[PDB]
Amino acid sequence: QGMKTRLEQVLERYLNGREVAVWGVPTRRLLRALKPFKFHTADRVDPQYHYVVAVTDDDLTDFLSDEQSKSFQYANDYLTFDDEGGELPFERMCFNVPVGRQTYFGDGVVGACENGYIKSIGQFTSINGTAEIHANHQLNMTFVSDDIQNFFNEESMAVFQEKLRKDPKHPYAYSKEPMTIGSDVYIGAHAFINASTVTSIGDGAIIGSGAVVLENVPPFAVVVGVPARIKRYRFSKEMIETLLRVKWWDWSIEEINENVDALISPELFMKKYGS
Amino acid sequence: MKTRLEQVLERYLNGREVAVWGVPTRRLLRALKPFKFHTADRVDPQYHYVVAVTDDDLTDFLSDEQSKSFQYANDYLTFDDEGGELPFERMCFNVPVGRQTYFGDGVVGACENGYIKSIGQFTSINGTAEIHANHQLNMTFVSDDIQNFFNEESMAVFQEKLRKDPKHPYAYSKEPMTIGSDVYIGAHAFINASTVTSIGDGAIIGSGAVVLENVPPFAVVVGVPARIKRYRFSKEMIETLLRVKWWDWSIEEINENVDALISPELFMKKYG
Amino acid sequence: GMKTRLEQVLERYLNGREVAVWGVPTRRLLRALKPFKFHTADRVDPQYHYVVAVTDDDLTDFLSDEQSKSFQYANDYLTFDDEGGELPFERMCFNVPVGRQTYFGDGVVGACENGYIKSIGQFTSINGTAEIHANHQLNMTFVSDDIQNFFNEESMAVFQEKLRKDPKHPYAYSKEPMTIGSDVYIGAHAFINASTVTSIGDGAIIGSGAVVLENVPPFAVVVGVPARIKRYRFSKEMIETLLRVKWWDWSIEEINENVDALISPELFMKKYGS
Ligand SMILES: CN[C@@H]1[C@@H](O)[C@@H](O[C@@H]2[C@@H](O)[C@H](O[C@H]3O[C@H](CN)CC[C@H]3N)[C@@H](N)C[C@H]2N)OC[C@]1(C)O
Ligand SMILES: CN[C@@H]1[C@@H](O)[C@@H](O[C@@H]2[C@@H](O)[C@H](O[C@H]3O[C@H](CN)CC[C@H]3N)[C@@H](N)C[C@H]2N)OC[C@]1(C)O
Ligand SMILES: CN[C@@H]1[C@@H](O)[C@@H](O[C@@H]2[C@@H](O)[C@H](O[C@H]3O[C@H](CN)CC[C@H]3N)[C@@H](N)C[C@H]2N)OC[C@]1(C)O
Ligand SMILES: [Cl-]
Ligand SMILES: [Mg+2]
Ligand SMILES: [Mg+2]
Repeated sequence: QGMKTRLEQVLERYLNGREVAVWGVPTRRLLRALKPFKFHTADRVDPQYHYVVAVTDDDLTDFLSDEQSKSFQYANDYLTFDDEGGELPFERMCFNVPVGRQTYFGDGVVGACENGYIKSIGQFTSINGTAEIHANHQLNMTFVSDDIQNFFNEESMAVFQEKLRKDPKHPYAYSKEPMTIGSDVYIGAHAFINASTVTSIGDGAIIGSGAVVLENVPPFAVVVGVPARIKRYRFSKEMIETLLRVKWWDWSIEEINENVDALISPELFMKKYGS
Repeated sequence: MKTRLEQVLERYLNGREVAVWGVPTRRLLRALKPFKFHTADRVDPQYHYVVAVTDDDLTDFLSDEQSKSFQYANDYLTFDDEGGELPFERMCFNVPVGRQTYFGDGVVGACENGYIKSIGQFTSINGTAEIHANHQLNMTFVSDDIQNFFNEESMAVFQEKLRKDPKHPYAYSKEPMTIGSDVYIGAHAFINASTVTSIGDGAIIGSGAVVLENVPPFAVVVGVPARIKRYRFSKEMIETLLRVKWWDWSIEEINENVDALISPELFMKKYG
Repeated sequence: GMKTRLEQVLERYLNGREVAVWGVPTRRLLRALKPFKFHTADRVDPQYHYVVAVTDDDLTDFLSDEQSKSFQYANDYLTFDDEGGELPFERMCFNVPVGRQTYFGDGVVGACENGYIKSIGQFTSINGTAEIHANHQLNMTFVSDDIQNFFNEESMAVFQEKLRKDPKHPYAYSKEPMTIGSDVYIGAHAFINASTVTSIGDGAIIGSGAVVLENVPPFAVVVGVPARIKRYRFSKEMIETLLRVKWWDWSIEEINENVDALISPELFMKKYGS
């Protein structure tokens, strides 16, 4: 019966006894998510009394164009409802998928979370909204269709599903681990990652615009092309091992600011933590 | 022409009232004009046919306790899903589309633009696939909307040269393309409507492929531009498949012969 | 504030009529319509009404309706949710000049709003799925941008200072916004990198799927990932003539008087080539 929306996860932490002020045309899905909370359609809004929910990105453009929005802080005081992959200051869940802090993605990757193709997405990871993650259909039967199964009776379905589960090429991502997407990852526009054949986008990996990723991407590799190939690595092997031990992406806010100089300068990072 | 929803209601509404689940639109109210309808409150499949307006509306309906007795297509549909699969052969802007065949808004647009002659049965097209034609490449300009400034005589001269162009700008002077049955087309794939007339039965078009020429039956093509990497089956089994046309079988026949559909070795034994 | 496409068109063509809204209104639309008299469309007449279709789907509904028969595009009707749609006059898109008969989709509107685009020329055709984005910084320990939401004032200043000095222009810092020329074509799923591109030359053709990482010369055709020059549309001498003549700045009268040279490059060179 429908898991927790991003908006509900935010309102549970930040509403703080205010009323939700809906900026835009309310939808069936929004009204259901708002049932636990006091809400009304927005007119004059004040962050002391109101939490502003823009329904669509279009409504958010309008809200942020309004003089009233000046005193509203992102996430703390306002959000967009139709933004399930939007970044948040806290770790959360997108369907059954853990998502780290300040990590964002778009509708294709939200769907991949819904489909079970993703195990988790790390911290401080930036995924262009047009990136896509999908699986392969079966390639070892007479047909390649999936929706033919809407015509299968109980006995036919059983035989079909049995064969799918034994296929070592993992059609529909069967019999494989869902993919882990690391921290400090960047994925470009129109990139594609194949969920039948990829289990790992390593920490720090960069996926170029338009890349077609068919196998795992090592940590801090930069991959480009159709099919994607490793073009370079962001850092030396010694610094990659250092990054994988330090895991700055799990630091507290205090520590991130404490060490902003090492985050900004790789040379300083190596002097401090490379031992 | 008739929307997907109107085709479905003509088949299955069976004298019920349409219960609109979500905010109604101009397009929806026009599609519902010959039918009785009301905004949904309490619904029951004996009295109501539920129309979720958007995909998000459908998510909310299918999460609701009231949806348990509603069967897909027989009792509910999404209005904004012109490319959605159906258990019967339908029309998409008077493009014939086979059973259990789905595609995204780009291919819906290609149907509306006249680029597609028909789409076969059991064909799976990822929602981000695109089908577009080329502009003219043999004039001083490549713009199309410059024509909004052409008077009647200039327009006629422009239109006549486009018609004579062997490279088929805007898919002029060529057949709209046939997309076969049991076809798979992956994400961000592109098919050029100026230069493609046939995606053969059984073809597989890889994610990101840019298809500039016809794809033979059961060819697997990948790359920019798309090249044949392999065929799915031997020449002998392709000939058998193109005769048998299992994609035209009844539901009874599909279940009767599920073993041949699961196992290509058994299909060849049985039919080849 | 900045004027929507609709507001600019109404200021030009409304001519004292009343706006007849066709479709479910939005908060964006109602704000744009505040200077004007408007009502929900019922019976409409282009002598009396200017029809605003809210969505593309609303427009399809309106144009299928018998009442639309005498309505002329732009002069009498428009789609609100079509900020990159073509117009017969030069307009602004989020304070970016856009030439006549030039269209583009929501990715390029976004790039206008983000400050990535200086101007877009006349008679330019950009597929709806084209994208224009910048690079993140590539010279620090992290590639994330939204880590900066955790930066205090001191940390943010140190971060912004390095970004400003980066010669590779992360987030399009310290570079000119890009000019997109006239009579340009940009295909489906094309990508143009705003960190490293300042010019798409007049006449350029960017093929579908192309990933454009550097300037595209005038009348060059580029394809692939990354994008490379496939061919030029015309000879060097004709390119030089086209850049002199600038037919894309001609009046409607000049376009029609010279349609033979616009259709035939040979005739263009005969009339304008030295
Ligand atoms: C669902 N809506 C999202 C939309 O909200 C927005 O998401 C932004 C994303 O574009 C930003 O980042 C992008 O744009 C920045 C300039 N604004 C420069 C850095 C770039 N990666 C992230 N920092 C925050 C997301 N909420 O753009 C992508 C999208 C998919 O349209
Ligand atoms: C208009 N909405 C459609 C949306 O309903 C959906 O369409 C699905 C399509 O993704 C499914 O298939 C896809 O996803 C499956 C797991 N859910 C695995 C197989 C894969 N091809 C088809 N079986 C049915 C369509 N109606 O995804 C594409 C879309 C364009 O967003
Ligand atoms: C915001 N809506 C726009 C939508 O209006 C439409 O835009 C068309 C564009 O596709 C047309 O052109 C395209 O389609 C033509 C057949 N219709 C063939 C030529 C091709 N470049 C331009 N001539 C006019 C724009 N308003 O398609 C793209 C879009 C992004 O969906
Ligand atoms: Cl936007
Ligand atoms: Mg038969
Ligand atoms: Mg004169």
